[PDB]
Amino acid sequence: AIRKYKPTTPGRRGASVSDFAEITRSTPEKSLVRPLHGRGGRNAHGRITTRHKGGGHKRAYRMIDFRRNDKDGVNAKVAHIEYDPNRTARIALLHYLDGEKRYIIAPNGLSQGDVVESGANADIKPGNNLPLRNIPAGTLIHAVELRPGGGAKLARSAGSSIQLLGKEASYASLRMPSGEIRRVDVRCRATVGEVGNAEQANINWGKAGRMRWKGKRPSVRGVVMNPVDHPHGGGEGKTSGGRHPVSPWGKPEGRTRNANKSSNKFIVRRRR
RNA sequence: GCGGAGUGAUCUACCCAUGGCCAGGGUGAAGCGCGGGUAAGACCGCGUGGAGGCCCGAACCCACUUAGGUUGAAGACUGAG
RNA sequence: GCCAGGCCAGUCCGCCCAGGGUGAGUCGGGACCUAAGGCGAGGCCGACAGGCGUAGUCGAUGGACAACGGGUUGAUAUUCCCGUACCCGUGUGUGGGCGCCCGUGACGAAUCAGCGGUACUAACCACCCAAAACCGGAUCGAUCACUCCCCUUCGGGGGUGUGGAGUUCUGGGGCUGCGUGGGAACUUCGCUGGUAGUAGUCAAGCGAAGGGGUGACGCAGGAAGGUAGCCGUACCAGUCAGUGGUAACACUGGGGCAAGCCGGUAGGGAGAGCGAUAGGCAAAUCCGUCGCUCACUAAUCCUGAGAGGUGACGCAUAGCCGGUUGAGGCGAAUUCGGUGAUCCUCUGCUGCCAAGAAAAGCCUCUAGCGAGCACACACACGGCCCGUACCCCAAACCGACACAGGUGGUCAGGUAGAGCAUACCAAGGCGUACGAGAUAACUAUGGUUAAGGAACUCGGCAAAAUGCCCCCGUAACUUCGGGAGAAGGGGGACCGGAAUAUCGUGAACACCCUUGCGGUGGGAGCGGGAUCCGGUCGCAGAAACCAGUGAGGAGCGACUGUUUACUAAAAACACAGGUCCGUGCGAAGUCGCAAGACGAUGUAUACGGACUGACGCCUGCCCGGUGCUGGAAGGUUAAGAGG
RNA sequence: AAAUUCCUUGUCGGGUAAGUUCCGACCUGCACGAAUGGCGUAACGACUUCUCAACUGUCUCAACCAUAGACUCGGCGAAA
RNA sequence: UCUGAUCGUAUUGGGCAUCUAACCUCGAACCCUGAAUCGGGUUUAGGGACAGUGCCUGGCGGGUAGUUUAACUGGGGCGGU
RNA sequence: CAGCUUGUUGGUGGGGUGACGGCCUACCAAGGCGACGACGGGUAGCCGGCCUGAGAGGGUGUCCGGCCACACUGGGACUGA
RNA sequence: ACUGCAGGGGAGACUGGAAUUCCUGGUGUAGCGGUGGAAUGCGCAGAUAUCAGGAGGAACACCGGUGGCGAAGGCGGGUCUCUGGGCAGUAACUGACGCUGAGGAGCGAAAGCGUGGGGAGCGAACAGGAUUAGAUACCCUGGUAGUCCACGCCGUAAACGGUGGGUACUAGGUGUGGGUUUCCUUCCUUGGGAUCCGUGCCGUAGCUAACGCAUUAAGUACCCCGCCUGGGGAGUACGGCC
RNA sequence: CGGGCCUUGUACACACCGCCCGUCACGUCAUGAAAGUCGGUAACACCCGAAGCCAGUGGCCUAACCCUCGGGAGGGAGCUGUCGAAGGUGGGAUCGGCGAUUGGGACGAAGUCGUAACAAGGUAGCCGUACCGGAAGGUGCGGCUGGAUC
RNA sequence: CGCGGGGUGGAGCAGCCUGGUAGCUCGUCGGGCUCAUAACCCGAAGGUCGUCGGUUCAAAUCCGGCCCCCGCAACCA
Ligand SMILES: [Mg+2]
Ligand SMILES: [Mg+2]
Ligand SMILES: [Mg+2]
Ligand SMILES: [Mg+2]
Ligand SMILES: [Mg+2]
Ligand SMILES: [Mg+2]
Ligand SMILES: [Mg+2]
Ligand SMILES: [Mg+2]
Ligand SMILES: [Mg+2]
Ligand SMILES: [Mg+2]
Ligand SMILES: [Mg+2]
Ligand SMILES: [Mg+2]
Ligand SMILES: [Mg+2]
Ligand SMILES: [Mg+2]
Ligand SMILES: [Mg+2]
Ligand SMILES: [Mg+2]
Ligand SMILES: [Mg+2]
Ligand SMILES: [Mg+2]
Ligand SMILES: [Mg+2]
Ligand SMILES: [Mg+2]
Ligand SMILES: [Mg+2]
Ligand SMILES: [Mg+2]
Ligand SMILES: [Mg+2]
Ligand SMILES: [Mg+2]
Ligand SMILES: [Mg+2]
Ligand SMILES: [Mg+2]
Ligand SMILES: [Mg+2]
Ligand SMILES: [Mg+2]
Ligand SMILES: [Mg+2]
Ligand SMILES: [Mg+2]
Ligand SMILES: [Mg+2]
Ligand SMILES: [Mg+2]
Ligand SMILES: [Mg+2]
Ligand SMILES: [Mg+2]
Ligand SMILES: [Mg+2]
Ligand SMILES: [Mg+2]
Ligand SMILES: [Mg+2]
Ligand SMILES: [Mg+2]
Ligand SMILES: [Mg+2]
Ligand SMILES: [Mg+2]
Ligand SMILES: [Mg+2]
Ligand SMILES: [Mg+2]
Ligand SMILES: [Mg+2]
Ligand SMILES: [Mg+2]
Ligand SMILES: [Mg+2]
Ligand SMILES: [Mg+2]
Ligand SMILES: [Mg+2]
Ligand SMILES: [Mg+2]
Ligand SMILES: [Mg+2]
Ligand SMILES: [Mg+2]
Ligand SMILES: [Mg+2]
Ligand SMILES: [Mg+2]
Ligand SMILES: [Mg+2]
Ligand SMILES: [Mg+2]
Ligand SMILES: [Mg+2]
Ligand SMILES: [Mg+2]
Ligand SMILES: [Mg+2]
Ligand SMILES: [Mg+2]
Ligand SMILES: [Mg+2]
Ligand SMILES: [Mg+2]
Ligand SMILES: [Mg+2]
Ligand SMILES: [Mg+2]
Ligand SMILES: [Mg+2]
Ligand SMILES: [Mg+2]
Ligand SMILES: [Mg+2]
Ligand SMILES: [Mg+2]
Ligand SMILES: [Mg+2]
Ligand SMILES: [Mg+2]
Ligand SMILES: [Mg+2]
Ligand SMILES: [Mg+2]
Ligand SMILES: [Mg+2]
Ligand SMILES: [Mg+2]
Ligand SMILES: [Mg+2]
Ligand SMILES: [Mg+2]
Ligand SMILES: [Mg+2]
Ligand SMILES: [Mg+2]
Ligand SMILES: [Mg+2]
Ligand SMILES: [Mg+2]
Ligand SMILES: [Mg+2]
Ligand SMILES: [Mg+2]
Ligand SMILES: [Mg+2]
Ligand SMILES: [Mg+2]
Ligand SMILES: [Mg+2]
Ligand SMILES: [Mg+2]
Ligand SMILES: [Mg+2]
Ligand SMILES: [Mg+2]
Ligand SMILES: [Mg+2]
Ligand SMILES: [Mg+2]
Ligand SMILES: [Mg+2]
Ligand SMILES: [Mg+2]
Ligand SMILES: [Mg+2]
Ligand SMILES: [Mg+2]
Ligand SMILES: [Mg+2]
Ligand SMILES: [Mg+2]
Ligand SMILES: [Mg+2]
Ligand SMILES: [Mg+2]
Ligand SMILES: [Mg+2]
Ligand SMILES: [Mg+2]
Ligand SMILES: [Mg+2]
Ligand SMILES: [Mg+2]
Ligand SMILES: [Mg+2]
Ligand SMILES: [Mg+2]
Ligand SMILES: [Mg+2]
Ligand SMILES: [Mg+2]
Ligand SMILES: [Mg+2]
Ligand SMILES: [Mg+2]
Ligand SMILES: [Mg+2]
Ligand SMILES: [Mg+2]
Ligand SMILES: [Mg+2]
Ligand SMILES: [Mg+2]
Ligand SMILES: [Mg+2]
Ligand SMILES: [Mg+2]
Ligand SMILES: [Mg+2]
Ligand SMILES: [Mg+2]
Ligand SMILES: [Mg+2]
Ligand SMILES: [Mg+2]
Ligand SMILES: [Mg+2]
Ligand SMILES: [Mg+2]
Ligand SMILES: [Mg+2]
Ligand SMILES: [Mg+2]
Ligand SMILES: [Mg+2]
Ligand SMILES: [Mg+2]
Ligand SMILES: [Mg+2]
Ligand SMILES: [Mg+2]
Ligand SMILES: [Mg+2]
Ligand SMILES: [Mg+2]
Ligand SMILES: [Mg+2]
Ligand SMILES: [Mg+2]
Ligand SMILES: [Mg+2]
Ligand SMILES: [Mg+2]
Ligand SMILES: [Mg+2]
Ligand SMILES: [Mg+2]
Ligand SMILES: [Mg+2]
Ligand SMILES: [Mg+2]
Ligand SMILES: [Mg+2]
Ligand SMILES: [Mg+2]
Ligand SMILES: [Mg+2]
Ligand SMILES: [Mg+2]
Ligand SMILES: [Mg+2]
Ligand SMILES: [Mg+2]
Ligand SMILES: [Mg+2]
Ligand SMILES: [Mg+2]
Ligand SMILES: [Mg+2]
Ligand SMILES: [Mg+2]
Ligand SMILES: [Mg+2]
Repeated sequence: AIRKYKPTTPGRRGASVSDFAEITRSTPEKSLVRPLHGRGGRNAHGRITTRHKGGGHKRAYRMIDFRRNDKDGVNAKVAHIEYDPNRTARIALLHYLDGEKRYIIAPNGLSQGDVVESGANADIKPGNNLPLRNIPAGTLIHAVELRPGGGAKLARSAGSSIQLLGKEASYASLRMPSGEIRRVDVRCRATVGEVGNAEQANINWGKAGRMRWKGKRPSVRGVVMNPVDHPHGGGEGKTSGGRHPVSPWGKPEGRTRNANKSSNKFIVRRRR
């Protein structure tokens, strides 16, 4: 699934790339495409709020359907598996029997041509979308909602899944990819299966220019700055920072979650 | 030098949208064909193909060395590399 | 014009004075469209000042949209004039065509009477249970009343059999009900006659709200087919350049012309009918989706460079006449090849990953409007605002200067050459603003140098050297790609011959045919390249200009990259790779008092921060100190409560 | 004995006619040391450093030629 | 009768649990709306007297700010005073 | 010591020799040798014989006899049966 | 070839329960743990113990053996899917198609290596305690890689029967696994006999230096292959291949 | 503590007051690596190329043969060309010697440190592998009996 | 050179600013245990407290002077 380049140049020695063997129809669906423009990590004030962003190839947004609420009982057929520059997972184009086109995140094992169902009366097969009440415990799911009707938020990256632990009264227990136990309403929805393209994390980008294409600008270590620029700056030779490590704005390392956040009631165990 | 209120990104730093430009040579990746090899394979030899922060080299962009300039042709340049 | 300016002078001038000079339906912009971004009705937020933003409206560097060739002035010309085109709108005629009322064809319901659903379901049936109650068996316990038996301190145990409230298991009736499915009607449904072909609808044209399609998009790489251009050439018109030859093809010049329209080639691209319809907020014959029949190699349609015709009975031109050297008049031939694009077919094709605007415009669908419309020809008209002179790699711009600096795009000839390098030239420009002399030292910029050859110097700094095409040949080491143009060598000019198809490109005259912009053979003329053999010349054949020095051992950084504009380009920064910490989602983090924003139209294989810095082998011990993470037994500790 | 070693031109070997630099070692580490990473490493470098071939006015040791100044004449005509 | 432990009313305080109606929701639908991912209102789905905010109060706080950091001295620094 | 070979392997026409022959040459074809050890490295004149041994074997090549090679080192031809 | 037969032979997918550890909650109070004896350690902030619920990984008690299958290494929770070999019977078919096998290729315990995941228990390294003259150990308390999974590499073991493969022949006795088979066919006995293929013990001839082997040869013979030539140096250096 | 009988293991027989392993220190011998350095051998590519054969040319010389008496034929000297030994240049291959320093090996006396193996050798031992440790070795995983147990 | 720390039994270390009494481990000697040696056990012994010169009734101790040893600094041109 990962193809390795031959060491023809210094910049392709250890590099690797997807084989793109799951991809059909290398062009997108014209009516589901909206424009994007880069922002260079600049907010509404025009200032850099996120460093190390900018440059990179031009992209077009593809409308992914994260609700899957209005087509319960209407079946769909997978037409194409396509490339998507906005996420690590591939996306599937669905032809609903009523004649509507939609993108969903392609699960693992959703070859072109398979049929896909939604609603409480759907089989437990990869690509089906059900309320959590209807999914048996011990099942791998993805694209889970945090609130009923809020859209899929959890387990959308490539290779991700959520393991449904159990349903007690009106709450389901989930083990999320980070490994922490959360509790959600059983009226939330999820798609059955694991997100595909699970091998993409083994890609070795060979050179700096390849990351510039994906839109990351170079990152300067704070220890080779001047004291005016970073708390780690200064020194005659090279140093380790003359103090305990801190952020560029002087914040020390440590937990940054709000201690009295309103969602603590839904967190069973913090990640390890 | 300190404070208050304003002016500046037509220079320069970075970013955003939209256009344009890069003579001529060389090398020969993946893939794909053919033949060999086998039970099938790996693998091998040829073709095709034209990859690459690839090579030599004008425009173009730089500024490493040296000589000249140093009340300059020029408040940072010229010649030769 | 000449007293300032111009680095001298000046009769000249980008200087000074007066007058004149810029002509657009089509060029570049607006009146058309939107991108990043700006402003922003209400709005939200903010003590005030104000911040941000929705609807909206601006905003090209992009999209859409109609003109070419010649002539003319001292100064403008795709603008004026001539010839020939194209685009939008207006009016008036002529002609046929389709419409409404009319009429007219197509479609076409609706009420009330005949059966099942047994759909509905009072009851009923099948099933299990409380199978209620109750009749009543067995199991357990220290109660317990009767009778058989016993000790005593006189109150009860045991032998306790029976039952009593009896625990439990559990036998039968299982009425009454639970539940399911069959399951009475009226009530909902459909069929036939049936209101009746009745009500009603549709059938000119426009539709711009709204739906849909298109518009609509990356980078790299060619090939094939063409054309511009360029070089020859039939043919035409001329020359004798006072030199040894040269009298006509020996030499010189010409050997032309657009948009538009016609045309449909090379090359590309495309299934069509019928039905149904949850979707495209309403609707839809459109789009989407599904199904059937046929075709599926084809036919047909679209598209499309080029060739060809017209444009052109015109314009232009070599030259010749007359010629204040100004304006004028006449004006020949114009065929066939080669080479060849950065241009065109091509918004195509192939490959790749990094996955490559929007809106208008155009087309279509219906909502709707609708009694008059659409069409052909002819004629006559309307085509608005701004720019247009001149410089524009510069003496007219940015540099205080008529300043060796800087300034985006388009075009771009010949011979040699791989080439937009380089040399010399064409078209066309220019000699640019102090000069004239003179063999001083010395400085600068170039050139040559006997013998030696780094002895110079901090240091081979600078210079010298190598350098091209073709052919042999090429090491350690290696991450198997490299190193490598390693190193080191050999050939190179001209003439003749092989050589008349030597070979390879294109392919004229002449050979068939589904007759065409067709095919096959054919090989002319015109160009390309290499070899072998023989000869000739010089000191030298890469000929001038142009054009790698190579090898070896260490250190640092893996590598390409970036940096102190103006003394530091590096061993510094970055980098792919690694590890740790944080973050469960208007997340963490950052900008903001806040709202709001970015993160991200992302979701732990993700994002932020920290350190290390390709790859290989590895990364040992210490938790005492200070941080970080967790905990809460104890000690100390604020306001508040208490008083 | 190091981009780290003061003593110090440590000592031994190699290279040179002669080597405070260079290469290989020794360990007596003033004061190396494992992600402020340790030790290596093919390729790469207008990096630093040492050696060789070729070549040369860098040098022994200079000489000559041409041009722009300098110098002379006419014009204009500053500066610290 | 320290009455230590215990009774029933008060009264209020402290946890603890539940509720919904304040309040919250960048969950959803509809309307203002003709064009609206803003805003507001209506309904619903949740959370919930918590959170957020005001006043008071303790901690932490080179993130930022204002400042201080002696003199003598056979120059100053180090030493000493 | 695992790949060696381009007059190399074969053919045709010529040349050359006392004689066949890539012995030589022009052209044509693409063969030839190799694990039964090609190519390479080490050593060595070979034999009748001699020494040993029950024999088979092992060692050896000196006197004598046969053959080969050479004549200071390398190359070349001439004269001649 | 047909018909039967036995089997932890192999691969994949799903799935079960006991137990250990941890987490949550209840009860509960001062010890637990460990040894030759102790200490380190855990706990009093509520441990060990006990009860209920949950998570997760690994190994599969009884069956179970001396027994089975596989070329060897190896193979046992269950079910399903796919798949290899063996034996017996028949004698239907082919008609010597056989054996061995230099080089070569494939498979090949464990440890180890790479990339990714997982991690209960165990446990190199490491730390503390104890013992000891010392204790880089044995014993104790912890504990990382690893052990597990996917996909590759590695190619070695006292990889052993310390016994290469094929074939024929040479007393028996006695167990056990898989068939077939008359007769005694009920003597129900699933006993006896006969025959074929395994796997053990004991024993004659024969062999052996002896120990022992002995129809499963280390006996009697034939075919092919590998290997040995005193002990060290040394399965090491150099060269090469991976 | 000592003794007796039987049985078991043994690498002991000077008979456990036995045998025996590995570092370290001193000495000797042989050998591997090493910046580099000194020799030998056989080739290869190219440059230059003597003699000589062969092939050409050959105005200079030439008795026999021919002649029309001028010469002709034929020959030679010289010259050119292929091949060509020796030599030169270059990059490799291969066989040895030395080499500061460094790795192990063997043998030495009556040196130092432990006690790994042989008995259940005092923790059964060996095999493969990995990590660790002054050293014999230890520990983990798997294996074997060439060990024990009822 | 400046500054601050040290010198105690054969060796490694306490005791010292507190002036009145020098101790611990290993070592050494003798005795046990052993065939003998280690290891183990028992009993002992051993010191001008770097020198000198001061305060003091009294100094290892307090203070100055020299001697060795160690550590930290010797900087700006
Ligand atoms: Mg702003
Ligand atoms: Mg970042
Ligand atoms: Mg960085
Ligand atoms: Mg810095
Ligand atoms: Mg700054
Ligand atoms: Mg700071
Ligand atoms: Mg710092
Ligand atoms: Mg620093
Ligand atoms: Mg430092
Ligand atoms: Mg660090
Ligand atoms: Mg100011
Ligand atoms: Mg501003
Ligand atoms: Mg190029
Ligand atoms: Mg290929
Ligand atoms: Mg490049
Ligand atoms: Mg270049
Ligand atoms: Mg430029
Ligand atoms: Mg720069
Ligand atoms: Mg200079
Ligand atoms: Mg000067
Ligand atoms: Mg310069
Ligand atoms: Mg330059
Ligand atoms: Mg004047
Ligand atoms: Mg003047
Ligand atoms: Mg307002
Ligand atoms: Mg605004
Ligand atoms: Mg806007
Ligand atoms: Mg506009
Ligand atoms: Mg524009
Ligand atoms: Mg003009
Ligand atoms: Mg006109
Ligand atoms: Mg698009
Ligand atoms: Mg072409
Ligand atoms: Mg003449
Ligand atoms: Mg002509
Ligand atoms: Mg349709
Ligand atoms: Mg035409
Ligand atoms: Mg104009
Ligand atoms: Mg003009
Ligand atoms: Mg202009
Ligand atoms: Mg100017
Ligand atoms: Mg200028
Ligand atoms: Mg040119
Ligand atoms: Mg040029
Ligand atoms: Mg010129
Ligand atoms: Mg003069
Ligand atoms: Mg010279
Ligand atoms: Mg010379
Ligand atoms: Mg030199
Ligand atoms: Mg010198
Ligand atoms: Mg000198
Ligand atoms: Mg130089
Ligand atoms: Mg030069
Ligand atoms: Mg070369
Ligand atoms: Mg090289
Ligand atoms: Mg000559
Ligand atoms: Mg070159
Ligand atoms: Mg080194
Ligand atoms: Mg150095
Ligand atoms: Mg670098
Ligand atoms: Mg490194
Ligand atoms: Mg480069
Ligand atoms: Mg600078
Ligand atoms: Mg540089
Ligand atoms: Mg510089
Ligand atoms: Mg930097
Ligand atoms: Mg936040
Ligand atoms: Mg993490
Ligand atoms: Mg960190
Ligand atoms: Mg770094
Ligand atoms: Mg990084
Ligand atoms: Mg580093
Ligand atoms: Mg570390
Ligand atoms: Mg610590
Ligand atoms: Mg700590
Ligand atoms: Mg701690
Ligand atoms: Mg804390
Ligand atoms: Mg050293
Ligand atoms: Mg150092
Ligand atoms: Mg030195
Ligand atoms: Mg030198
Ligand atoms: Mg030097
Ligand atoms: Mg050195
Ligand atoms: Mg360091
Ligand atoms: Mg570190
Ligand atoms: Mg290093
Ligand atoms: Mg660079
Ligand atoms: Mg550099
Ligand atoms: Mg003068
Ligand atoms: Mg509150
Ligand atoms: Mg509060
Ligand atoms: Mg602070
Ligand atoms: Mg401050
Ligand atoms: Mg102040
Ligand atoms: Mg002072
Ligand atoms: Mg002083
Ligand atoms: Mg030949
Ligand atoms: Mg022949
Ligand atoms: Mg010999
Ligand atoms: Mg014999
Ligand atoms: Mg000879
Ligand atoms: Mg002699
Ligand atoms: Mg000779
Ligand atoms: Mg004779
Ligand atoms: Mg002869
Ligand atoms: Mg498996
Ligand atoms: Mg656990
Ligand atoms: Mg508990
Ligand atoms: Mg418990
Ligand atoms: Mg037969
Ligand atoms: Mg075999
Ligand atoms: Mg074999
Ligand atoms: Mg294998
Ligand atoms: Mg393993
Ligand atoms: Mg592993
Ligand atoms: Mg490891
Ligand atoms: Mg792993
Ligand atoms: Mg354990
Ligand atoms: Mg342990
Ligand atoms: Mg320990
Ligand atoms: Mg073996
Ligand atoms: Mg085994
Ligand atoms: Mg063996
Ligand atoms: Mg056998
Ligand atoms: Mg046998
Ligand atoms: Mg048997
Ligand atoms: Mg024997
Ligand atoms: Mg036996
Ligand atoms: Mg035997
Ligand atoms: Mg070995
Ligand atoms: Mg080796
Ligand atoms: Mg007796
Ligand atoms: Mg014995
Ligand atoms: Mg020795
Ligand atoms: Mg050696
Ligand atoms: Mg000759
Ligand atoms: Mg040596
Ligand atoms: Mg042992
Ligand atoms: Mg022992
Ligand atoms: Mg022991
Ligand atoms: Mg033992
Ligand atoms: Mg250990
Ligand atoms: Mg072991
Ligand atoms: Mg074991
Ligand atoms: Mg300094």
